[PDB]
Parts: sequence; C-alpha cells; structure tokens
Amino acid sequence: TTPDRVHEVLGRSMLVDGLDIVLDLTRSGGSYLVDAITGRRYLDMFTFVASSALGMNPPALVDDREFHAELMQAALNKPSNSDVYSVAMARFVETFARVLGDPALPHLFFVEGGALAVENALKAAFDWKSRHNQAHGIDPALGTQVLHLRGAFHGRSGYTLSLTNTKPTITARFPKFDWPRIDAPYMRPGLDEPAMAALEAEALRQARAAFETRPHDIACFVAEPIQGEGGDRHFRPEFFAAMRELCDEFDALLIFDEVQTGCGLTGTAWAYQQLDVAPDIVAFGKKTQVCGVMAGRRVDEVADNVFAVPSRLNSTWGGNLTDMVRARRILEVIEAEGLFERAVQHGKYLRARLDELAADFPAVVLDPRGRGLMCAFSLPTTADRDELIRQLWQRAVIVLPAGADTVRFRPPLTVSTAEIDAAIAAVRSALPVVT
Amino acid sequence: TTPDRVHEVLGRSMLVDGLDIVLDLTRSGGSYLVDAITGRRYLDMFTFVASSALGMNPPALVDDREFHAELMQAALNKPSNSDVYSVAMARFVETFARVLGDPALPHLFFVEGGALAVENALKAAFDWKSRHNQAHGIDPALGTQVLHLRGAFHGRSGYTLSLTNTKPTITARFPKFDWPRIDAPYMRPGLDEPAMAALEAEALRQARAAFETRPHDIACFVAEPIQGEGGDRHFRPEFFAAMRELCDEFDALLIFDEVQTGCGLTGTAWAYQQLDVAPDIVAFGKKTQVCGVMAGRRVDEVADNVFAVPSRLNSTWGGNLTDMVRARRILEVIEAEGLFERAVQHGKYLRARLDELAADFPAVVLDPRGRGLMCAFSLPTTADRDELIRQLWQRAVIVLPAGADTVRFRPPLTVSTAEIDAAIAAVRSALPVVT
Ligand SMILES: Cc1ncc(COP(=O)(O)O)c(CN)c1O
Ligand SMILES: Cc1ncc(COP(=O)(O)O)c(CN)c1O
Repeated sequence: TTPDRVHEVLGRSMLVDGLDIVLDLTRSGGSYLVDAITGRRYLDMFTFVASSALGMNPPALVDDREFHAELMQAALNKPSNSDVYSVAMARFVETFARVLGDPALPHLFFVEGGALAVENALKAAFDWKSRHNQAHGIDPALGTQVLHLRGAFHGRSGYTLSLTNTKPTITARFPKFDWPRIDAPYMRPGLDEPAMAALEAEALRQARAAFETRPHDIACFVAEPIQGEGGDRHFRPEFFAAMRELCDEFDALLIFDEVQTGCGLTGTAWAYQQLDVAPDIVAFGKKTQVCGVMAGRRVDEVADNVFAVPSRLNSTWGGNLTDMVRARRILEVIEAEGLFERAVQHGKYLRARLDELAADFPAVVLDPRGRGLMCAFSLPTTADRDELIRQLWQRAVIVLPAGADTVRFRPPLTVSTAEIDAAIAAVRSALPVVT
Repeated sequence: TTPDRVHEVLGRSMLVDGLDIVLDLTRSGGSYLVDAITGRRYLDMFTFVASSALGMNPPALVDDREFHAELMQAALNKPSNSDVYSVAMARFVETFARVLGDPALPHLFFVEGGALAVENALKAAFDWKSRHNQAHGIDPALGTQVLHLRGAFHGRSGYTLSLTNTKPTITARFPKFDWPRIDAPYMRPGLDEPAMAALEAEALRQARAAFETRPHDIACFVAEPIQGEGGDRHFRPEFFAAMRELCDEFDALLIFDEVQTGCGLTGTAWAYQQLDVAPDIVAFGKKTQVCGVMAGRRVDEVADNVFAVPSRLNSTWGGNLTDMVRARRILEVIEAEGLFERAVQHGKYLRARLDELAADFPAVVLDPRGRGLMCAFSLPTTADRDELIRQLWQRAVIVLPAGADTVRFRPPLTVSTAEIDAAIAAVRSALPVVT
C-alpha cells in the first residue's frame, strides 16, 4: 500500500476528514512536515494539535544510538506498568519529577489520553470531598459536582462531556450531569482594569452563588489557565487568585487542566506558574506523550485519598511505556537546551510580529494575543477565518482554527525566528486575498 | 537508577502496589518474565492482564530487521492519526480488517484505552437512538440509558463507572447515572438445561421490564460475552440470542465488550463468533494494543450516525501509531501461524488438565471452566483463593485473581503444552499446602 493509496484504503473503514497529505515519517524534521505524495514541505505551526514539543525527528533523539536501543526495548512490548515496574519507567518518573515537578504536588499518576487525565483529577476530587464531608459530620453522598467555565474544553469522555462546551457537535445527544457552569471573564480588546474587574466580579458572584445553593456538593473547580479549543482566551491572574480563595472558603479543590498549556509552551513548565496561583491538582497530556495528574496541596489533608489507597484509580496499562521512554528523552533535551527560556524569547518575537500585523491590517487582524509560544489572533467573521486557513494551506503553512473566529499558532519549542518570519510572510500574502 | 532502586524511586511519587519483581525488557521471552533483580524466570499466565497475544519479545518481531525499521520510524514521534494519515497507519487498518474484520461491521474507530473504546460504542448508541427516535416522531431527548449486567466490568471512566459493578472499591464515591442493571444468568455447576433456562427467563423478564418502564430511552444493551474481572462467568448462547431479539424488538443496539475476550483468546477472532449472535457494535482493546470499536448492522439505518458525520467522535491522537505498527505485525503472525486454531487445541488441553485437578481435589478445585485459552477455576473461600495465588508466586507462576474466589489463566496464544503442564504441576504442589 503506497502513499497515493492511503486515503482510499482508510476510506473503506473510516471517515477520512483529515489533511490531504500523507505524512513522510522519515523525511519530516523540525518545523517541517513532508508530504510523501509530492515531497512538498509544510511549515508546521500545528504540531499534532500542540502535542509535539520538539517537532518531527529531533536530532537529539534521532542521532542518539543509546536512546535508540532503549526506545526499541520499550517499543517491542507493551507492559502493564500498573502491575509491573521497570528501569525504563523509573527513569521516566524521576526525570518527570525533576524537570516538571512541583514540590507541593508530589503524587504522580499516569494514564493514556488527555480526557482520562482530567477524569482522574475529577475522581480524586470527588473522593476527597466525600471523605472530607464524612470527617466533618456531613453526608458522604455529597460532593459530586464540578464547577467549570463557559467555553471550556476538557475532553470527550463520560465526565468531560459534562464540562466541555465549545461546539454543539461535540456534546449533542450525549447524556450529561447537570453541573454548575459560570461565565468566563477572559480578556478582550478595549476593556481596561476597572472594566475587567467588573467582568471578573460577575463571574465570581456566579461562582459564589453556585457554592451557596449546592452546599457541600461541589468537589472542585476546574479550568484551563488559557482556554485553547474555545479560542485562546486568556484570564488575568486576579481572576484565578480570587477563585483560589473561594475554593478554600468552601472546601473545594482547584484543578488546572494543563493538557494544552503545559510542558513549556507558555515559557514555564506550567502556565499556572506564571499566574501565581497554587492548584491542588494538575492534569497534563499532549506534549508529555504520557498523560496523567500531579496532586498535593489540600489533597493530603484526607489521609485515605485516592493516591494513598490501592485500586481507587487504575487502568490496564498505566500509560504507554514507549511514550514514557520518548518523553524522558524529550524532557532531558528541554532541560539541557534551556527550551523554556527559548519559548519565552521566541514567544515575545512572534507576539511582536502579530502586533505589527494588527497595525498594518487594523480592521482585519483583531486581538493579537499570547503567552510564550501560545499565540493567536482573530478575524471579523468565521468565513474570513476559514478562508485565511485555506489560503495558508495553499501556501504550505499549517495552522489551526479555534472558536468561531480565531487562528492559533502552536509552533514547536525549537522554532527559529526565520520560521516565524516565514509564517508571518504567508499571513501577509494571504490577507489581501481574504479581504 | 538500577533494578534494585526501581521501587524506591517510584515510591517517592506513587503508590507502589504491583509485583515484587523488576521486569527485564531484554531477557524476558515467550511465556517467561525475567526478574532483573535476581534473574529468576516466572511462568507467565497473566500476560499483562491478558493484553499480550504472543508473550514477551516474540522471535517473529525481534528477528525481523525490516519490521525494526518500521517500528522505530513510528516510535520516534507520535502523530495525531485523527488528522494526519500515514502508510504505517493504512497498513495497520487493512490488516486489522483482513484478520479481525466482520463484513457486517465495516466502520472502524481507534482510540487509546479500553474504557474509552467502550465509551465510544456507547456514544454511537446514544446518538443512533436519539436520531432513530427523532425520525419516527419520538422526542430526541430520549435514548440516554444503558441496559447492562450485574458483575460487569467495562472500565473506570465517566460512563463506564455507571456500568462496572464488581468490587465497591472501584466505584465508591464517584457520581453515576441511574441506568438499568439486570441479573447475570451465568452457568454454574449442578444446574441442568431446565434450571439454566429458568435462570435466563428471569434475567430476560427483568430486561423486558426495563424496556417497558423506560420507553424509547434505552439506547443499548452492553455485555461481556464472558465476564472477566467479575469472575470468568460464562453464558449460554441461548441467553444472548434472546437478548438479541429483545434489543431488536425495542430498537436498541447490542454491544459486546470484547476488550478482554477478543483477538483469539477464546479460539476465534472474537468470542461472539462462537455464540452465533450478531452484535451492532464491538469494543476491543488489550491484545489489539490500539483500542477501538467496529460498528455496522443496524448502525447504518441512521444515515447521519457518528461514523458518517465528522467530529462526533474524536481524540487528539486517534490511537498510538507505535501500537498500530506493533499490532499490525502481531496480526500477521497470528494469521501466518494459525494461532486461533492453536488456541482451540491448547485450550482443550488446559481445560482437560483442570478437569483432572477437580477430580483429584473435589472439595477444593471447584467449577473448572473455559473457552479456548480463557480458563479458570474457583476455590471454597476467598482466603483459600488468595493463599493459592501466594503459593504460586512462591513457585514462580503468575496467575490473576478474579471475583471473590476465582483463579484465572491468561496464557499467551503461543503457550506450549509443557508450559501448561508446569503451571498445573505448581497448582498440584500448592493445593495440599492451602488445604
Ligand atoms: C485543555 C484540554 N483538555 C483535555 C483535552 C483532551 O485531550 P485528548 O484528546 O488526548 O483526550 C484537550 C484536547 N484538545 C484539551 O485541549
Ligand atoms: C471487559 C473489559 N472492558 C474494558 C476494560 C477497561 O480497559 P482499560 O483498563 O484499558 O481501560 C477492561 C479492563 N480489564 C475489561 O476487562
């Protein structure tokens, strides 16, 4: 079966709605995907939906003969890491703790898949609230609800479909829990400090009313520190600091979903580190390859929590051992090459170019925004946004849409300024055509 | 970090409740796990909880230099197969369809994780019932419930926690939907045809009453064809044939969860093939490495079902490409070496040995049973069962418990009769000690 027959073969069994290219696994490299059909190179600002930290075939992995042997040993089999431990797994865990660890969150748990990472954070919270309730004479049947935001995306699994609310297509006709949802007071152009503060006060009022009308029954508040799929919506640290206080006042855990923000993209290991808000639990995935949760802070106050009692959380495999070995090596490159700092510096560069674009196309390039390499702008209409994406595709630049009118950039941490310039040049060429 | 330090390093971050050994990834082979600490060999009747078809480091994979190159190409990166297609992926899909495919179930969907496989089958059913309802003038808000069995295990995710009901530890303190659950009329010793028929009639009565009291709101019936975690409980084909008819009478889909039964273990590609009941959807995982669903039969009667409409089902990765490449090679070995037939023949051998054991230890070795290599027996008490497992561990044989009093065998498809003899000899040595 040949590159030119891939879509035909897949189309017999599945809906084939992905990209027109066929990925060349060998010739792709760095910020470039290679189409196996034509040999055309595509500038990658999409990175498998933000899940690739170093891009394709990074030299540090590709040339490391010792790593090849370690990776191959892992890749031949697929152990259940839940039951059976290995050196390969232990090395991953200790380097994870070293590079991405937070001393307040010592408990680690791994699973395949970002939605399941968020679910296990929820399960930890449900268990914690029920037991905390029980310990203070409150009915342990209470503590089953999740406070969350409008525009959130946390996955497409049984619990996360009750939280995710972006496009109706994602959630329609699937059963849901009736959990409290509050407005998202994200930053927008032409609102100053007082205007933002009033927007936040209204979301906070809603949050407080949820807690007061469902007493002892809200186990946690969950949020993306920056909403990704819903449209790269950013929040002031003030908003989360207030939410932190409100969670503590009502004995509820604060969970950040860093599946999309995490692992260096914003310039630090985790976005929450720049907002100066301490979560009780963090869900991670995508760039970490293996998914999971880190937990601590108030979790520890319930001594028989899910991290302390066997068999409360589990899966057959406990994450994919191949992903752990790959992730271990990727983390070592990040640490060795100072890639978080490189994300800060190139993120400032990309953001500066987007500011310039906005200045040159004031009516068209709206709300340029970002934190580190997580950057975006918006268009007047969704028709303009969709056309811009098509025009970029024609120019061999891959970007992702988000929300109704956003174009998002998800470059690899190793992106160069010349590559950023090439992406910007394409947007510049395309814009007069969409107008 | 050295084998003797693995448990210490992991114990800083996680609850370490798995096996005392450290897996040697290189020296393990076939039906044997090697402890890296001692070099002791362990006879493996556990196979990473039934997820390894060929055992460790199969020669057909290990010696295949061309496959090594293909596997390495996949293992270095982790593409989002949802969006970006490859030759490696297309080869996997066409060999899956060839070796495991059913012509009535042409729609394939892949995801990481067995619980999420079952969830996507449920989502297909919820969507189908709502749309089928809508098409016949019934409120499309109806079709949100799942008929299922007592003793079922379908996973630990948001929807499957509402179905799974084995140990209370798995589900306690987690929110659940109130879905209808019926008695499981499994085969037991000392019930003849009439006695079984009466047991089945009672479960069927309960099923019928669920359908009649929740009109148009039950989207599907889900079952394991043989209940695994709940205790290797087997059902007559008559029971499922009746359920098939009842599902059709109430316009509900029949889904089989073959995550544990699937991929040759019972002697055929899928257990349902031996029961002569046609499902609408099958969830698979474990031995297939990549998880997912096959769907068809009545699914197709709703033209805008989730397999036909973009973005109704999704995940970031669409399954792990490394797992797809590994699984492709494993399927080729199964097909080339006739391993399904080998499972039938060695499964008969293992079952015959268990019958002999029961004859020699009538009061102790209870209810020997199996289909193909999926075999089990029970003990008088859970204390006896737990002690037998400890005694086998001491003799370097790994088996799994199930339910309150079952010991289960999950050998690889490539197990030899000498290896089965060694497992049986160990049980024979251990039994006088537990009595
Ligand atoms: C913030 C966030 N949380 C969770 C998920 C779900 O991750 P996965 O697709 O691996 O289930 C996503 C995926 N885009 C996400 O962006
Ligand atoms: C029948 C069945 N269904 C689903 C699952 C869940 O699979 P996973 O652990 O990969 O989520 C299991 C796991 N033992 C199972 O046995």
